[PDB]
Amino acid sequence: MKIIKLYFESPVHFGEKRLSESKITFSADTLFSALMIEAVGLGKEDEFYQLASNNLVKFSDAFPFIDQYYYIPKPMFNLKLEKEDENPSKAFKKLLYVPIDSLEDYLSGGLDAYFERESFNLGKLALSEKVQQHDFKDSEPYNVGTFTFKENTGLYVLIEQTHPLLEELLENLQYSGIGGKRNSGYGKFKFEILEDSDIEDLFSAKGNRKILLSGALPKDAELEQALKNASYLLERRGGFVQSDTYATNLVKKQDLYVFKSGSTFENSFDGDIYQVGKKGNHPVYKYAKSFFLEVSV
RNA sequence: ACGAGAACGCAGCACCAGCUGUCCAACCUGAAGAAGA
Repeated sequence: MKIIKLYFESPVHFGEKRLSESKITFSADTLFSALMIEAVGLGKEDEFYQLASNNLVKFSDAFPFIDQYYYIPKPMFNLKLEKEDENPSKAFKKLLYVPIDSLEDYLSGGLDAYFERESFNLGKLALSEKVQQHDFKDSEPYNVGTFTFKENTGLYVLIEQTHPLLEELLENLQYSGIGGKRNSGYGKFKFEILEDSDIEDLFSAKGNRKILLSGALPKDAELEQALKNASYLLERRGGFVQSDTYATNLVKKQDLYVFKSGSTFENSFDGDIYQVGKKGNHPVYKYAKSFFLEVSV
């Protein structure tokens, strides 16, 4: 609908559990954490939480885009309707991201397996050997896993009904970086809200199977409804609370397990914004609302 | 309230030691002060 295209001017660290490795995309909870930190910066975190918790600003995570080819993580189809031909094997296993316009072609079969992966080339992971210099003690060598994008390549975020407050927050997020070592020379980007036309048709479509496009956790009421004929995958969303005004020390947060952003469901559920920091003096939130892409097998 | 925050790939270290721009080789060859002053 409103593809937010992020163009990075420096390698990024989007780490999953440790500093030595980086991954190529950031999730929607990472982006909501960044925007909430910005909103606390300019004093309107309450309105941002109200907007996001009232579904007025719901977004997917960051997917790759290459030369105006919007990519999506390989949807978790049950592949019950492809054993007749093609390769129902590890051929469709190294394939990580498929284009979002060619999903119905992929879903019905006929998309090349080998061709896509070499076609899908956006930069490469990098080592960044660093140290903590000590005058008389020994220096502390550490490395930061980073990732540099190509020239005409970056990440894109699906947002429904962009908001003036969200536009104000994304301007502030340009100059504070996104990702791991952003205060070091890594997090840096410029964005374009970039309304799009061939994409809004995919989300105005209909179909039996729904593709989850944001790492989401169902409410306790609809977990049973969503966990029926579903092909999902959990992932722990924890780590350390990034704030200088929380718990007067460096404390971890309650690990949250959410459905991955490639899972497929027959029942649409609306996730929740989860309180994962309670013992501290501000609400640490895990954005886990649901963003879907309905298809028909 | 971004698997986070904080963290110099940094410190010491002579592009240096030995080595004739030397050896051989002729500034050499060929050539009248006459003639009617």
